[PDB]
Amino acid sequence: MELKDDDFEKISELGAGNGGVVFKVSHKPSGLVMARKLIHLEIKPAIRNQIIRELQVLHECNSPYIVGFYGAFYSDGEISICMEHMDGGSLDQVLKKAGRIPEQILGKVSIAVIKGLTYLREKHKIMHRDVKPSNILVNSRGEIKLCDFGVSGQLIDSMANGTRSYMSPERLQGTHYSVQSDIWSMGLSLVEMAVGRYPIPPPDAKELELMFPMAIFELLDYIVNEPPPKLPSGVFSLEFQDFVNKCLIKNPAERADLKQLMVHAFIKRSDAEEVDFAGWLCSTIGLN
Amino acid sequence: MELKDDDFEKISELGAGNGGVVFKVSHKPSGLVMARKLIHLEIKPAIRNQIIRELQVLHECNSPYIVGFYGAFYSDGEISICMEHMDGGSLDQVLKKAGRIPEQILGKVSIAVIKGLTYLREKHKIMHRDVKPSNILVNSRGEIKLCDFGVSGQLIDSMANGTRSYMSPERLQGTHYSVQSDIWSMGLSLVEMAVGRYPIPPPDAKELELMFPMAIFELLDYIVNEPPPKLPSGVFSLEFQDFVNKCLIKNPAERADLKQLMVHAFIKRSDAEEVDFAGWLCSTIGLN
Ligand SMILES: Nc1ncnc2c1ncn2[C@@H]1O[C@H](COP(=O)(O)OP(=O)(O)OP(=O)(O)O)[C@@H](O)[C@H]1O
Ligand SMILES: Nc1ncnc2c1ncn2[C@@H]1O[C@H](COP(=O)(O)OP(=O)(O)OP(=O)(O)O)[C@@H](O)[C@H]1O
Ligand SMILES: O=C(NOCCO)c1cc(COCCO)c(F)c(F)c1Nc1ccc(I)cc1F
Ligand SMILES: O=C(NOCCO)c1cc(COCCO)c(F)c(F)c1Nc1ccc(I)cc1F
Ligand SMILES: [Mg+2]
Ligand SMILES: [Mg+2]
Repeated sequence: MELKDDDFEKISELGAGNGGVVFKVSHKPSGLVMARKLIHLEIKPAIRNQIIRELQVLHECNSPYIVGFYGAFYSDGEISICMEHMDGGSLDQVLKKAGRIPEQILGKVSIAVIKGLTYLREKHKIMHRDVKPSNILVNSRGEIKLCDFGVSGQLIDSMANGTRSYMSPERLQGTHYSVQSDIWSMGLSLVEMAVGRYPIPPPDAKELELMFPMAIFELLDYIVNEPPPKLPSGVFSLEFQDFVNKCLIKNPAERADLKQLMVHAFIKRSDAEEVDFAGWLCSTIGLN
Repeated sequence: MELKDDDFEKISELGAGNGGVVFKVSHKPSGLVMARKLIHLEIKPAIRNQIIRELQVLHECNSPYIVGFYGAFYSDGEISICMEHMDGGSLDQVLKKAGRIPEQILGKVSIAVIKGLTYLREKHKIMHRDVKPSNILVNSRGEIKLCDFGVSGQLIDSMANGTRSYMSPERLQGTHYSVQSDIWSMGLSLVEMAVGRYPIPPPDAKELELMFPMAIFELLDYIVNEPPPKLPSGVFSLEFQDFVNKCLIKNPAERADLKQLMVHAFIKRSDAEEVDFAGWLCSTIGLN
């Protein structure tokens, strides 16, 4: 059935970021609990209609590694995107509660990200464009899924316009970037989650012992002109270290792609491992 | 009297930016039309109360060059700042309608900015921190006034977190910036308004004849490492050119301060000039 503004009842606020709020809502005709994202854009009616039209391809984005979509519509000054409610929230929220995410859990995260990115590329011919811990959602069933990807060319354009960045060196410097940019973001996101803080500027000797704000030109100059961040040695396996190293190669053509990462030792190893992600999640965030 | 959420009725939406919406509202007990800015922050109750408390100093910020303040309060997830409604809107909106602002009008703009900044420094011991055309508001009485300055230390902190920047080279590179940073922003804002587009990267020969998007590392690298932008010669007086040159000196200690700019030839000249700013405004934006 068609979604409209009327038919929704607000339960609570799940969070907000830059240009969006997301509510936990009841869709009253169906009884279904959803996450309803509201994007406020001051744009002409014809552009707004193209955006809505282009979000309908989300009905066709069906994957265990992609957040379910129910519908998208416009109502007073706001574009609504209605999606599956993910009761574990995002990986940035889980990281705050966890302090630090176990390497084994990050093995399952990595698999799901690579698989979601692969699905988007293979089946929809698109890059994600916004990989970072807050765009990876989890639930009490142990599901790990991507949201907030570039499905709509016009919405990409209209959104265009930090104390931290997940954008690749090539994307920071110009228009010459593509699917490889997403690999860098994934790599950086994994280092942050492994280590328990945004990893740029690198943890010094003292910080590493103790666990185991930058101006924005300073930060972006670092990303482009300094060597990429790196997992600590000792605390993480050489497979994981090599995995994030291959994600964080500055030249995007020598950086590993999804095809290579899918057969990387670390993935093979994680693929094999018996991990109770669902139980880990619930304990750390207090679901059950 | 005290302002509360109840007592307000929404008339229309004046605009929105990064972290705020502003509505044209009727305060029903008084009959007064106001601009009510809503800032949504996910912050603990004790911080939120410090913010509200620190915004009360706006009751004490009374100046012909500062947007009037009526009150600030918190209600469901939102900090409200209620201010004087400026029926001419901001200088970014007027620039869109005008294409380009006459040098004589920019003389009056400059005077009002310098005087507002001086008032804030002299009487309140604060820097503005966010000078740019959208934070300079105008009205049909010919008034030009500053809003959106750093009155609250805690709100500054809580807000911390572009395809364009008005931030000085020193502020882009670190913590070593202060009131001089505002002078750079003013200078850059005046060049944008004079010329009719954000002036970085400089207009080439062909663009200048014809009137008379950058990656964000590219843009900020330009601001820090390349020579400052400059007014075209020919179309603008040497006084104006020298004025913006003195604002846009990269070293903030040799950059002119407010004291010097107040006695700069351009100001003396503009101070003397008979300009119908109110009539110019209304014609260009269609008020009367
Ligand atoms: N489908 C969902 N289910 C559960 N929680 C969600 C869902 N979508 C979003 N959220 C929560 O809402 C928050 C805000 O989402 P939003 O995408 O607007 O901002 P963001 O992604 O954190 O950051 P930014 O806007 O800066 O990119 C997310 O951090 C996430 O915690
Ligand atoms: N007191 C006011 N009277 C009339 N219009 C206003 C007033 N305050 C704000 N506005 C309008 O509301 C718009 C949005 O304000 P806001 O400060 O939220 O964003 P901004 O200043 O444009 O940009 P940003 O948030 O990116 O700094 C402004 O451009 C201005 O046009
Ligand atoms: O919301 C989005 N970004 O979040 C920024 C805080 O609003 C978003 C952005 C774009 C365009 O920008 C692409 C990145 O440059 C887009 F096309 C979307 F479809 C988006 N949303 C979205 C996508 C898939 C699902 I399943 C659920 C969603 F909500
Ligand atoms: O709103 C503000 N910024 O705008 C960004 C879109 O929300 C704003 C920000 C700060 C803190 O940040 C300082 C700059 O770094 C502050 F202290 C304010 F009082 C603000 N508002 C404000 C100030 C004076 C008047 I008169 C009316 C106002 F609305
Ligand atoms: Mg998001
Ligand atoms: Mg503003």
